[PDB]
Amino acid sequence: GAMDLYEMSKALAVGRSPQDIAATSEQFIASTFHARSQVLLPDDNGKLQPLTHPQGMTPWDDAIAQWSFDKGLPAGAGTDTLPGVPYQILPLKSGEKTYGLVVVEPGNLRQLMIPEQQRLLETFTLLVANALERLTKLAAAL
Amino acid sequence: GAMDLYEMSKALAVGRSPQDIAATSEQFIASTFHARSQVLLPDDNGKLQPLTHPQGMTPWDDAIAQWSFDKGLPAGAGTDTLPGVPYQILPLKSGEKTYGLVVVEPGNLRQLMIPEQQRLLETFTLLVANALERLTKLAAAL
Repeated sequence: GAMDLYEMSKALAVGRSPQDIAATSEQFIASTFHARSQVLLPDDNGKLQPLTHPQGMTPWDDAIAQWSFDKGLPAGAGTDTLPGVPYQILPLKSGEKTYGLVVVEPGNLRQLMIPEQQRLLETFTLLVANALERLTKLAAAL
Repeated sequence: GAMDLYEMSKALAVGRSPQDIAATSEQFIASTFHARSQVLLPDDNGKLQPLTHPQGMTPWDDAIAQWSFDKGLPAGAGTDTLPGVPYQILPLKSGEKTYGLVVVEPGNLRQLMIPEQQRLLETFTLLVANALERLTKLAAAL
């Protein structure tokens, strides 16, 4: 919806931990895009977590997810890497830096892949990345 | 343009000071929205600076700008406060917190006030606010 980005922005603004941000991002991306989603965040070694998938989502390839994060490039539907899977693997990027990934598995892939929807989803991932960037840089400072 | 938000996001990501962010924001808002713009930032006392206007912009009311910042509400064209002026005064807000303002004076006010353009401009102000929030919170931490 028209107001969802603004509403998510308010919810992200008060997130206090990466988990808060991940939960908020999943809530909003799941409702606005009629999808199940999972945010993956790098650990101390730059390895994405969780390695498990939630009930209701199709398992994705963990190594291709790691590739997406490492290269800051999308994979899955809409790309030439795993073009046939029923989900998207999207980097959460601010500038050239990737702070995490979101895996998005829509109830209706043709609906998610409508270009206007893709452009909206890109804006959502930017706002999520900004929140992750803020929390990571603040934690490091402190 | 379609790609301007993403491009501004990349430029904001590498901003190192509020002045960097202000300059970037003015560059992009001015080009994407065919407008002149000025970002105003609070000083130590929460008073907006600069108090002067650049060549090429109509002078705005400094106290109404301060009102907009203090209340986190827009003024100028499109609002019931100074509805007749040829510019907008927009808070740069992340969540409930306002980090600054942007004054936007378009070459063609009817074009700027097209609702789709307003919705795009709102997204721009969100990204700018996020950058200001990041820099302010980091400076405070350090």
